[PDB]
Amino acid sequence: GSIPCLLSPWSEWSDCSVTCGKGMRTRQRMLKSLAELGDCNEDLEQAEKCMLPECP
Repeated sequence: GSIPCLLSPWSEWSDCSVTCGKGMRTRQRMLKSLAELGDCNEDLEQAEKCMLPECP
């Protein structure tokens, strides 16, 4: 079974980069390819859009 590179699942997203108004969030993971399957150009970090409500 020629599967893609052994990578851990994406962990839960942390709090957003802003408290109110326009903003974004980010999350990361790590490789778990102990069997040295190779080395892939696959992603370990990802970003997402997340605007918070008006500033309190």
